[PDB]
Amino acid sequence: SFDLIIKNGTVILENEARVVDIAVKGGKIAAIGQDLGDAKEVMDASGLVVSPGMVDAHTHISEPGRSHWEGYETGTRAAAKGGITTMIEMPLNQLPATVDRASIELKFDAAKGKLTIDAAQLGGLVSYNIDRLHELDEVGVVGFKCFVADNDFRDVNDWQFFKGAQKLGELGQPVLVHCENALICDELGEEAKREGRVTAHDYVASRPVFTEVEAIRRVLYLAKVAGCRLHVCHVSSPEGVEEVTRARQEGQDVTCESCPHYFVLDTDQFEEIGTLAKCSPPIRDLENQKGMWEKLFNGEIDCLVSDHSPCPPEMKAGNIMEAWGGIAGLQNCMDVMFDEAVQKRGMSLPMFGKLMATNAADIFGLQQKGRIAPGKDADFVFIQPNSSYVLTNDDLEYRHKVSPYVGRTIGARITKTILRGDVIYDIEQGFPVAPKGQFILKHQQ
Amino acid sequence: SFDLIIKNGTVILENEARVVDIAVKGGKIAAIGQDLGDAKEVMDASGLVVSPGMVDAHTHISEPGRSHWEGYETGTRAAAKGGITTMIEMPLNQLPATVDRASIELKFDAAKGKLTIDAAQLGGLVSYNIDRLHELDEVGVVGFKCFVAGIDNDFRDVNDWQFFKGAQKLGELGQPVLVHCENALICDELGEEAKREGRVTAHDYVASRPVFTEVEAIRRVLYLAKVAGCRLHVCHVSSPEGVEEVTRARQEGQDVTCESCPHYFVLDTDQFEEIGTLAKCSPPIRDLENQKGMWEKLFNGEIDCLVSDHSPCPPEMKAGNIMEAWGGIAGLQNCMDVMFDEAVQKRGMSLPMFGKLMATNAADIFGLQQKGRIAPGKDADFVFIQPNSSYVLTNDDLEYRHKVSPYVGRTIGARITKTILRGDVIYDIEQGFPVAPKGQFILKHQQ
Amino acid sequence: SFDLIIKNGTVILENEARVVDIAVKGGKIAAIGQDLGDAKEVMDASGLVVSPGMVDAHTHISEPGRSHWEGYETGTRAAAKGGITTMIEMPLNQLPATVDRASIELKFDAAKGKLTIDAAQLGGLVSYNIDRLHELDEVGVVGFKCFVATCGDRGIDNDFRDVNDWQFFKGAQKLGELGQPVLVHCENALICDELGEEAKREGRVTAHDYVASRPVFTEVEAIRRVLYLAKVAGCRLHVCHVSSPEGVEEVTRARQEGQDVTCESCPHYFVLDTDQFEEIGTLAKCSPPIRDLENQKGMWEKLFNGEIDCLVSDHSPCPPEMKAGNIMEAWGGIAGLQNCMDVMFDEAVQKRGMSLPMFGKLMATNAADIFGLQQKGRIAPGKDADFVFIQPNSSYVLTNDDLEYRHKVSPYVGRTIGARITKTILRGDVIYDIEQGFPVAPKGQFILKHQQ
Amino acid sequence: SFDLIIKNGTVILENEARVVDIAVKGGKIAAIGQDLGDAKEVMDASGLVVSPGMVDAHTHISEPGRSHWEGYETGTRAAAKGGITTMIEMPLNQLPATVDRASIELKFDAAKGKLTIDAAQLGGLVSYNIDRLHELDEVGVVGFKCFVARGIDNDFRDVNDWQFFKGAQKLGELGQPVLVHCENALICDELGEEAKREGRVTAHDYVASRPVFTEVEAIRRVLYLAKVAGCRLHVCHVSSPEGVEEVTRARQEGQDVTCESCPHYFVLDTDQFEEIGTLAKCSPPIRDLENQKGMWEKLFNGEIDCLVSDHSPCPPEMKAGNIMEAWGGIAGLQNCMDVMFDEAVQKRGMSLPMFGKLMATNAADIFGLQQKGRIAPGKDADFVFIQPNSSYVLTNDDLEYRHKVSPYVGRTIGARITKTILRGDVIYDIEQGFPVAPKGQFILKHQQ
Ligand SMILES: [Zn+2]
Ligand SMILES: [Zn+2]
Ligand SMILES: [Zn+2]
Ligand SMILES: [Zn+2]
Ligand SMILES: [Zn+2]
Ligand SMILES: [Zn+2]
Ligand SMILES: [Zn+2]
Ligand SMILES: [Zn+2]
Repeated sequence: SFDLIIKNGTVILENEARVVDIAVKGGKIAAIGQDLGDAKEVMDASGLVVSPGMVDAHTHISEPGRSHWEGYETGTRAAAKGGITTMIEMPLNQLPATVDRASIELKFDAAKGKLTIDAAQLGGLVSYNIDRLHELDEVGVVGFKCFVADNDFRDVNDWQFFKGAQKLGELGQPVLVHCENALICDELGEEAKREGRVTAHDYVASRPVFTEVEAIRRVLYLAKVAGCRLHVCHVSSPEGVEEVTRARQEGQDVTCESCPHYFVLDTDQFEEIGTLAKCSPPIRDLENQKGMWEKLFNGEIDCLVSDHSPCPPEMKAGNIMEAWGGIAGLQNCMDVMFDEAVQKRGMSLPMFGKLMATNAADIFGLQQKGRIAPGKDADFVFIQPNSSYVLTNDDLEYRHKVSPYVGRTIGARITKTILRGDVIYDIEQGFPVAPKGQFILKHQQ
Repeated sequence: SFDLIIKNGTVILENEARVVDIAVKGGKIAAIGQDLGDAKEVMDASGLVVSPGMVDAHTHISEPGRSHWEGYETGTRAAAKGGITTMIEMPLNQLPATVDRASIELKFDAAKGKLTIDAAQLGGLVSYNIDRLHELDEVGVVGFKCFVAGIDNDFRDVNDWQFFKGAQKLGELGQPVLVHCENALICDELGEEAKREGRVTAHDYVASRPVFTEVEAIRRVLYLAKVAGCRLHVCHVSSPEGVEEVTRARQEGQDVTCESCPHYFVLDTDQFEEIGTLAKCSPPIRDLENQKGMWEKLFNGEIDCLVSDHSPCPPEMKAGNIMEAWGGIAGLQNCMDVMFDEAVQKRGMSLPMFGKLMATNAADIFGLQQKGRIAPGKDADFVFIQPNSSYVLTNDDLEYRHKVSPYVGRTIGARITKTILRGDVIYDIEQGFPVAPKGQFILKHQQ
Repeated sequence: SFDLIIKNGTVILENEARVVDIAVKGGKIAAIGQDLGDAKEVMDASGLVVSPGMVDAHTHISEPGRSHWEGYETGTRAAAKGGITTMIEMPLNQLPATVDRASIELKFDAAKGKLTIDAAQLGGLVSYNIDRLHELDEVGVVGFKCFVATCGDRGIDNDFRDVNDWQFFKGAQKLGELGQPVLVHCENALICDELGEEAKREGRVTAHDYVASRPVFTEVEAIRRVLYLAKVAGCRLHVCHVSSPEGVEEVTRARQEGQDVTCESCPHYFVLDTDQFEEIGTLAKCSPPIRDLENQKGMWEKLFNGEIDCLVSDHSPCPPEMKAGNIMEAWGGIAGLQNCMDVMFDEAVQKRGMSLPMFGKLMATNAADIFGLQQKGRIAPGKDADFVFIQPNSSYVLTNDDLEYRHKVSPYVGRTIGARITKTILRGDVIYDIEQGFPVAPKGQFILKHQQ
Repeated sequence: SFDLIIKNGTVILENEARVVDIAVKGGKIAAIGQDLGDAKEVMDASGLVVSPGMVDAHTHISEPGRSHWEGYETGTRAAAKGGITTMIEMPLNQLPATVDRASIELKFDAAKGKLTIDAAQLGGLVSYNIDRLHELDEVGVVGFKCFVARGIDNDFRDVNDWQFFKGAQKLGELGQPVLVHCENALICDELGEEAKREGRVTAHDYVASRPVFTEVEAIRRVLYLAKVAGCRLHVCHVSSPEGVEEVTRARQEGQDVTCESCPHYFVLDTDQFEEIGTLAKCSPPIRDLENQKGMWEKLFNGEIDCLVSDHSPCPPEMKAGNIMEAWGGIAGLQNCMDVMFDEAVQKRGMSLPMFGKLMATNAADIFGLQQKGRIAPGKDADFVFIQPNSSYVLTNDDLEYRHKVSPYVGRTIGARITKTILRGDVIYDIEQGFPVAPKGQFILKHQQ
């Protein structure tokens, strides 16, 4: 007897989308097909798309220490409402930063009973743990995040990057990198402030494309020489993507990601919205956006992730140059991209499924996640196409109910989210069950 | 309920191989998973690999005119015994060559009741049909084959202008062009030269078709196809240098795919010398270092499909020395088991990569919506492969019309135990061929 | 003491153009500098540019057999009046074609005393002499010219014939072994021929129709094919008259990868475009076609970027009867030998600001260096005293009567040209003077590779 | 009448080497050819190669302030003895460093009467003068040197990525090239410390602590930042064919970049370095013979624009200690021409006119020295006479440096400098030493 059968949905499979039923047993996808028979429970997905749960490879929760920025409780409720069933949690903003076993075990205690979704873990590669990267590897982190160019996050200089990447290469861990030449970016920003240039266009001119390209080029070469697998975080320009593409076409093991706000917003809209649209690699002009869409449709951008980066509203007050950078968008990755990629620009459903879930799970070794296939976790989002709503602040489950998407007309709706076989979010019910999420550790799956 | 359930096999799915049951209804995959329930018939696939049936994108049958070379009866039985469930049939050797509605309708009639497997069809782009390419597009070929620079109904090569113009037309119709890429002039003149010198060993024959003759032809057709706006498929690539040309072009955005054949991964010029004219084929079997590079390209994902280029001929055309003998490998029956042994068992290729190379990639390139993958709603086309189970291939084993092959005498480390086409066992290692031939032609606009 | 001193000119040296005097003795440059002393004769070059005389690496004279198209007598007079002092003569359209020792010796005999300029020689690599290429290498040709047709076109016995891919590869291999460069007319002839037939069939016979029937990709395909075959055969390659920047880009990429390849173009691809072709008629029809203005702008950037090694005439005259008919029926070829130096000086240097030493390399030094003409192409001590004096900012309207070709037609007639050839000096003697005409008997000689 | 005629030498002209005479008047080349006539003085170059004087684009003299490392007096005598007639002086080691008008004018005062050769000038692009680059441009430096990455005030200091980008952007505006020492200094330092920690301090350990990839990374970074800034770039002393290849790739894409190397990277290898000790230690390190084979191929392929000394002397006390502790730098100013003539022309078959370009003409053209680098009418009469197939063993006593040490001491060198001529006067002669008071002059960009 199956625990559950989802019937009549347009199911996103590896190869195509088609109307098929999904049988579920013990939290796992037990069968896919027709005439699957009887089950304790039956769901009608007629007229909906059944996607694999989003796998968000770039999520800041920052609980231990900076929990008042978001925290697990609100952060993962918003994730589930946004159709995210697995997040890959960054090591930073949390204090202590997640850099060794004690720091990650501290966070593990902090999270007990608060996980509404499943969560794999990224370790930090920082200046003060190059000697102890094996610790988080043993615990089962799925990658290490660093920034280049006392329990808080710190960047690494060129030598600390090369040495840490060398070690990570030996351990089988990928390095993830925020690629901006921050020295040049800081100094251009100071220059703009001195001159009283603090518009959105001024801020973007202060983080020009070449500062992304230089940093991607440096990181690519050092990671190659170190023998380390590489993932380039939130690429903001098609020029940055081309660097990654050129490297892979020469045989380098490198992947990259972007975020919905580089496909759906632009500098002119960033000006109108204000500091809620400020983020570190900046939202560039519309011609840049067009390039990014072409890269995405060309297959050069492996994953779409949130870079959910909230902060208390006092840090968003004031002019754009002094404000804290970060987009609160975790809840609107799936519906906004389905509307903008699938409905408006004609992207195929299985390509959507790859960009929002499968690729990330394959890159980070999440064996049970990312695909509607026999034996994987029964993690789904039901999406209602051609069903619009205007997003408002009290739709948001964030701790701080703000987002540069508030007031946007969004052409599709998350109607339901299912994690390992149980409905964790329902547009008609809210959150019907106690937090059932679990951490995912590499050697424990 | 379900007509059939295949249980306990290691199934090659798109993403991974795993032990799951397959339910079948009406020639179609009805479900995949566990506890699928009741069925009229149940197969036990324990200890076997259940692969999508091979989609062989490059098969010569040659039935009207040159049926005595192979023909539909023997050729498709060999294919089903080799674990191939869909062939994509070349338009040459048959007479009339398959170049317009009349010639293909002729063939259709000749083949009635003889198809043991399913067959998509290739048109020929030749010198005398440039203006009627739309005819075979209407019938529903999935591509057009040509050879780039006799009998009025035979196959003919096209010069550079006929290629460009034909490809320009095909690009408008949404049809790929498939090309045998060698500079035939240089290969012919080097061959005569070797003949005149009395240099007629296998090594001489390969030296008379050097790598640069394949690279030049590939570079020429890549550029002409690009300027013509036509999707291109480069047939049987024999060198990694040829593969590199295709890779470089795709990396620049050109819509091009390529294929190779088991004899370029499993045989080399030294074994070719030992075997003789049965190992002679047109793009030649090259040396062992070439082979090693070939394996590296395959494991790197630069070769889209593995195909047979099954090319038998009456034995008298294999008599004589290597330079004068007819070129062609009779290998239709041993693509799947040889390749499973050499790629999966001996070199560690993953089951999903093997499934993509032998079936899924070819199905996706030629638009065979129902074939090539174990997925819900696709045709229930499978091969059961028994790993780590060896046999010595003999002529008696061969279902070809001419029971010869350069693989005879080889120890092959895996066995094809069963072949299922649209839900029915068409070949079984123990029962032989249990059902009347049930194969159908596959036409592009009718699925 | 010196035979001659040329004083006060702006002399084009390899590195720069400066006012220096030139001393000549025994037909050779004996010294360069100031206060050179006494000489049997003095010329004033004030206000003039003193350039190396042009080295035209692509001239059709066709004398033995098709002399009535041009021939040595008129052809080299026109060359001298155009400021050319060395030509590198093609093996066609002469009959017999220059393909072996017997054919070139017949030609040497016919040319005796008719050379107004010096002439290095190119052999033909043709379908029927691949086994005899050593003969012309021994004689001393400086290179071998061929047309590559995948099939091999129609032709006359003893005439220039195209080579198929095999013949090109085998010949190129032998040329690589002899140390001889292969020169190639790079156009896919079949595709151009068939598209031309298409146009005629459709009633489309304008100049724009002709250019569309020889599209850029037919040039690029042929260059790519020849680049690769010559590479494999191990042969130095020169790509003749490139008509498009896409063709230049193929040559550049090959060189950047280390291939030994050079290329050239012609003044008509820099100074005419298809719109002027349409107004001019068949006199501006040529095989690699004159393309549109956007193409011309790209050619100018290639040239200024150093990607085109040499400028040559491709002087391709024919009897005017062969210029009758519509553009698709007429014989291709530009009669332009007389107006390479002054048109290009005007268009490159005056109008577009090219440096005088770059002008000198493009018109003379690079060709001399590529084909190993040790005595030619540069104003340097010990080289031949070969010069042309050019008067800048001095214009004239070209008339038929100015032309010294056998057939006094050219697409440049009626053109306003902003500089003038005032004097041409060959091995220390005035052979052409704007005021005197041709003052001495023809003194030109053949230049042979091993007898320099 | 001419002041002088040099007769019967094999003269390296731009296009070829051939026997011709050179007439000189007023310190300039008046004529080249035969039968030039009478002169006040005649020299017999029979049997010698008459080359343009070397143009050394990378010289450290360090006079105002660190004169005791070398100084103009001994430095320029050694240059002249080695056949160098123009040096392009680096802004570093001297104190104050050459970074603005006051520091260079201070330098001009120290040099008076000490210049045996001519000296064009490089400025420093340093952390603290980015807003004042126009001053040295006005004075007439021919480029600006920097180190992209800690020092003395008024000393030479590194620039960070931002200072390099902003400075390069200004320099592109002024029409000045930027010259860069290209090593990832952080990674070299840290690997070097590692070596010491582990007790690994041989020459082979030092080279492995400055791996090729630290050169390639730094060149790639600078290539890309100079491009974005719009600045012409010169890459200093490349040590590896991998670094050259980065430069060649960028040029082939249209970037205006040039590079140089030094004799020690063609003529020494790490195994010799080990036997020599710290006198052969240099910042871009002398690599293994297989690397050296690659460098010779790059050189013969035209991928390296000039050869320069990177003369980097120091008091011998700084050469004490093991290889990891000693000060890096090669004292080799005196043995650039004769060693490269031997190794390149006599041993490896390089053409004389290519030698001329690599040792002189390219440097003069890159840095806009209109009067220098080539034997041609109207240029300065700067020559060196080289005697081929004439060998000698270098001794400490041969050296004119302040500190008479060099990693070439005791080496066999198969050609000899016999005469150096500067603007028409013999300033060095193997038969008479230095027969005229110092007559060198500074060369300023806007005053040639
Ligand atoms: Zn970030
Ligand atoms: Zn982030
Ligand atoms: Zn074939
Ligand atoms: Zn075939
Ligand atoms: Zn031509
Ligand atoms: Zn011609
Ligand atoms: Zn340095
Ligand atoms: Zn230095």
